[PDB]
Amino acid sequence: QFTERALTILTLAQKLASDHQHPQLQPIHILAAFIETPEDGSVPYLQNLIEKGRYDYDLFKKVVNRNLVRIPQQQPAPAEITPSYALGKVLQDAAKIQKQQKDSFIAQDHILFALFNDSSIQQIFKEAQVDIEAIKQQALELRGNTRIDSRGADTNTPLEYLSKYAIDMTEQARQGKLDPVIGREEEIRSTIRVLARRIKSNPCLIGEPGIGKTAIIEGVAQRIIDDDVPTILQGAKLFSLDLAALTGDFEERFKGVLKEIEESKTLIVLFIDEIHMLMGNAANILKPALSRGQLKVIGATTNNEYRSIVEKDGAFERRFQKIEVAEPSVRQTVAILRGLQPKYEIHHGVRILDSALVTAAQLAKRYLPYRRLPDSALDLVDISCAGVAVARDSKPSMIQNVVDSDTISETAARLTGIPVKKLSESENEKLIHMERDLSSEVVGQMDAIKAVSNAVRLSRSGLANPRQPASFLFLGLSGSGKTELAKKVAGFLFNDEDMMIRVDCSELSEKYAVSKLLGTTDEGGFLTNQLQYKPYSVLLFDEVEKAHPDVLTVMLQMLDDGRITSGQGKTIDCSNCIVIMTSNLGAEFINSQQGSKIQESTKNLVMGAVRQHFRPEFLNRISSIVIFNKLSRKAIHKIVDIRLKEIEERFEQNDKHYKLNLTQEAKDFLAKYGYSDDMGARPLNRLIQNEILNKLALRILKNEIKDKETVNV
Amino acid sequence: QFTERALTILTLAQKLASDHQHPQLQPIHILAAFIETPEDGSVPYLQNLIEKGRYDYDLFKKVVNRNLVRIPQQQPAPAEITPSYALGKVLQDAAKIQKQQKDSFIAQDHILFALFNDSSIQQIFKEAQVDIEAIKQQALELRGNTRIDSRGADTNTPLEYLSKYAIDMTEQARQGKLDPVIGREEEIRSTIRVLA
Amino acid sequence: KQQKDSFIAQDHILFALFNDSSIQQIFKEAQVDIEAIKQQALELRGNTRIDSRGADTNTPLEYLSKYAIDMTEQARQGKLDPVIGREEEIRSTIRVLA
Amino acid sequence: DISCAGVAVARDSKPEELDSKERQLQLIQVEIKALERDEDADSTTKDRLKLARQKEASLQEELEPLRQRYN
Ligand SMILES: Nc1ncnc2c1ncn2[C@@H]1O[C@H](COP(=O)(O)OP(=O)(O)OP(=O)(O)O)[C@@H](O)[C@H]1O
Ligand SMILES: Nc1ncnc2c1ncn2[C@@H]1O[C@H](COP(=O)(O)OP(=O)(O)OP(=O)(O)O)[C@@H](O)[C@H]1O
Repeated sequence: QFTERALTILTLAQKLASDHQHPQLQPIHILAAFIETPEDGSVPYLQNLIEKGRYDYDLFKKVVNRNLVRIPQQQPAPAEITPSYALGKVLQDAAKIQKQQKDSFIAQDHILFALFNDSSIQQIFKEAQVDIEAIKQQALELRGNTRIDSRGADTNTPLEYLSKYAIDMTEQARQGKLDPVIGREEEIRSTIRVLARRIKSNPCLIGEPGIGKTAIIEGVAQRIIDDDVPTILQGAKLFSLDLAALTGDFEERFKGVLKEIEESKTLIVLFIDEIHMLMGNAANILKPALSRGQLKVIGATTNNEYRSIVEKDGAFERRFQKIEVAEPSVRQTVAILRGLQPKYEIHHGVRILDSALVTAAQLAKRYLPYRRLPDSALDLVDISCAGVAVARDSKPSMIQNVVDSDTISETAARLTGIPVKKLSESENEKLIHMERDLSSEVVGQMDAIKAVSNAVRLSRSGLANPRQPASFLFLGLSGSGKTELAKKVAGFLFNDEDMMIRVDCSELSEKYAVSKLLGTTDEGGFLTNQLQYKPYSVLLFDEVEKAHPDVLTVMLQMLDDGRITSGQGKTIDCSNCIVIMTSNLGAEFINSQQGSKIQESTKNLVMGAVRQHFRPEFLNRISSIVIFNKLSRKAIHKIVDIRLKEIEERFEQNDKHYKLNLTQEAKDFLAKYGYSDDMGARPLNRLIQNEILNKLALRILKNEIKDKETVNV
Repeated sequence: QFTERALTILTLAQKLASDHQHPQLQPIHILAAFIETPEDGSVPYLQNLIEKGRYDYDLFKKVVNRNLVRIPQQQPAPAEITPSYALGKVLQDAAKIQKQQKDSFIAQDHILFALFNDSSIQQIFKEAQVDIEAIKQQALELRGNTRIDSRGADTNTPLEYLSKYAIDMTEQARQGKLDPVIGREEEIRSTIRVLA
Repeated sequence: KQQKDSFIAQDHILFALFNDSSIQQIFKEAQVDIEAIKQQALELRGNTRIDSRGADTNTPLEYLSKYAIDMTEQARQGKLDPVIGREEEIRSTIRVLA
Repeated sequence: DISCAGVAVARDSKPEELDSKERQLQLIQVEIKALERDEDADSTTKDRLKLARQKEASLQEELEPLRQRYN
């Protein structure tokens, strides 16, 4: 039976016979119904079955221009009020070729197919078109199996189906639309390598989003239109799915392409983005036909996405090769950064200095966890582009070239902040002065600090395995810098308080591999999240001495490789991560520091304890273990003052401008009552406000303090 | 007042009769002025309500200048000097469909519309402008919402009811109709930034 | 084509037989030309019977297709690969049917 | 088959070694471009432009003769 778009074809010739008020349904109505507009946009028109197959229709278009208009006048009601079986035998008569394309019901050409019998101007110059086979011929010769039922423009587009969802950038290549690619070359060649196998030509590309996985396809196709596509491969061209709404459940449409491209004679390729569809319920789609062994197909993913369906399946695996896409090098970035460098600055009507370009690639490489310098650099760039180009655009211009700095800096400032660190000194002088920097926090443990400052350089220069943590287990008490130190650490290192990340073993006696994010069975993402939020980071564990067989055993991986697996299966870099461990074990021996005990002696004395509490392997990834020992007034009162230093931070700083007085006795009193042997004046610290702030807040309440009015005890 | 878009053609139609310096403004003139070239950038060719309504202009592209070259030549000042109320009515006559099709000003269809009598090949073989037959037909095809207000853009379904689902505030902007938000450019700082 | 087929089956030959295979006379035993065959070919196969094989659908049948498929003919068609070495292995698998 | 590919790959198109040379060619040739584009005392024509033009002259030779094996 007819297509609904044949009905829509019918609609037009009728709508013609409606608007142009033809009193009956005649042979020649359906050409205007056929022709969309003078375009070949109708499968009947020019690229059509007709012109190329046997004779040009544009002629029989050019002439029927009148035939359309030679219809007589009507009055309002009667126009085309009849089905006109003279024409309307095609209601039955069109059933000729409907199935013979291996189909269901009648189509545009196919109703027309019976029209060469029915609808035609068969005359001295016979206007009847492609004659015996030629229609059916060209019905097959153009697409063919051109329609099924009612769905999609009846003999849509110049050809048939696909081309709606068929997307080819070899065009855009040969159209120049495509970005040149870099450095995925033999990677492509490996993808290319995928392609020869009678067993599996079908790749899958594992790796981070935004890495270029689709942009990969460029060079794929680019080298294809370069005819770096090899012999077998040359015949194919670019095609890949642009996921269409099915518009009940129309995957038949998406089934449509399948044999279509299958019939299409290997002229193209199939690439598939990411969800290679696992529906929660459509399940096998194309999969068996996909499993047939024709139908070249490309996969791409990152780990867990790959881990989604195929782990069930394995047939994808059975039907594919998975191929990791390595996050490209910074210079891979830097290089292909320059690729659209001219572009985006011209996109943004500006100029660039590679100075920034590398600089972001330098800097930003660390600082966007989620997105990828494989893009984010550029993403910074467009970002870098605009606002300054905006500072050009409506008015805020002479700056056209990207500044190095602000384009990173200000944007980094836009991105995060505290440029001054991110501004100049990179990787290095921080180190030399790190200790003397860190010497701020609490004196003593300086060696450890040095060792830290050492180990962080062990953490650098890649001498120590660039895949490996920085392994730090600390001894002391509350107040002692397991208490503290991390605060400085990333604040020094990552310039943050929160790259420091809190973990308590007391929480974890048994199963926390459960809440580590186990394999979903209810989402334990925390640890993962902790990095998955925060990749360049500092890892504080608490009660580490009580670390239980569970938590410690992943500590091993944490100890290992500078990488962290998940329960969902993702592994996650620990290398750029810093690990921090509360250990109070030798608290005895720590307490013995009353004797100001020979450290190593008491360390050795301690060691056995910790040596007991931990298998060596643990101990033997540990990059150091140190006490946080006895405190000197020298230390103390300064450390005291340290908070006293920063009192202002909101107060005299971001609020009050309060002009500070302290009596040294009080400054000592601080130590005096306040310093706790075991816990320090860290308890008094909590107290401080009481004896300090409220004491002032009192005056604040009073107003005996006006700004700078200050009286203390 | 006439539609600018219409008047854009109209004065260009006055310009049309000026280039060959026609003696008079007469029905078959703007049949050339309606069309820069067959591009739907000139709608009167294909996108015209007639090619879809009645008379396709493809080969009917042929005859328009054929007349305006065969007009008796004139000199500059008498060119576009006259409405020639035979044509000069189209000024007013364009206001006839604005009622049947429900419009207010005089638009590209209307300037076109009025012409539907003699602007043509009117003969035994008449390649011409049907009177109500092409437009009221296809002035719904085109558009369907003829009213464009006192100030408006192309009056032929600009994006298919683009102003009937989304207000333009740049109206009210250009119209100055909303209290400009404040401390908001740093937001905008994002926006424009967000854009490019 | 209206039987929606690449090949011409035993319903299709009879389909043409609807004229000279008939008694079309004063008392007409014709053969129903279009109406009855089609929808009863909509009963019996469909496009489902593309064609290109041996032929099987006599009496109550004309199915064993779609999911039903065989590679034996395909092997006689040489559609597939000569195996090795699982012979006596197959000898078992074979002898299982016994 | 993968080997059969890898050969064909090489055999499929220009022998990796050829395209490897094609590759490294493409590497700096675009790099050297952007360098002098701006007024610089450091990244300008001084350093890498001289570096590349020799570095490009290093492996440029074998290509067409080793392509002449295909000829
Ligand atoms: N090698 C490359 N050559 C050219 N452009 C690239 C390259 N890598 C990335 N891009 C650019 O990155 C943008 C999109 O990145 P892309 O989507 O390819 O990353 P992705 O890992 O493929 O994420 P997706 O899942 O969408 O494929 C495009 O503008 C593209 O031009
Ligand atoms: N090494 C140190 N570096 C910086 N501040 C220190 C240090 N030692 C003591 N302090 C003081 O202690 C304050 C912070 O104490 P902190 O929050 O680190 O204790 P904690 O985090 O509760 O850990 P714990 O329970 O093991 O003591 C600082 O503001 C400072 O005044």
